[PDB]
Amino acid sequence: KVFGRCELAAAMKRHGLDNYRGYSLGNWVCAAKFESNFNTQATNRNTDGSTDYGILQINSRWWCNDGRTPGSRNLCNIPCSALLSSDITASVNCAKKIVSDGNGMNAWVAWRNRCKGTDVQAWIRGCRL
Ligand SMILES: [Cl-]
Ligand SMILES: [Cl-]
Ligand SMILES: [Cl-]
Ligand SMILES: [Cl-]
Ligand code: NA
Ligand code: NA
Repeated sequence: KVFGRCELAAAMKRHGLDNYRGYSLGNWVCAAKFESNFNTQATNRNTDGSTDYGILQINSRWWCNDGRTPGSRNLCNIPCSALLSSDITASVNCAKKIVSDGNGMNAWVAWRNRCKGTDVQAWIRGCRL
């Protein structure tokens, strides 16, 4: 599913991401924009052989099982395919674990490089939330 901007903001808020670990909703929408262009089915292979899945491009190296990432973990206890669903519950619940792991949203390199420090509230501007 390819979400609209305000549609995704609303879904993320319904699933408890607004101000989660102190990160306002616009941070999460901005991260999703540059990780996946709001497409739940996005996948990308990393140079190390791991793969990133879903709206927030969560990595099979640590967070989900795809059966093809040697030496990896599955800390969210989900198949990576669950991160591709039109229902964002699995991605949100796993993102909550990731952002709590010590480095906040810096875990998402695209957030650090493209969202951090910017006017992220623009990403939810005008949305009925
Ligand atoms: Cl957009
Ligand atoms: Cl915001
Ligand atoms: Cl594996
Ligand atoms: Cl933080
Ligand atoms: Na990525
Ligand atoms: Na894994």
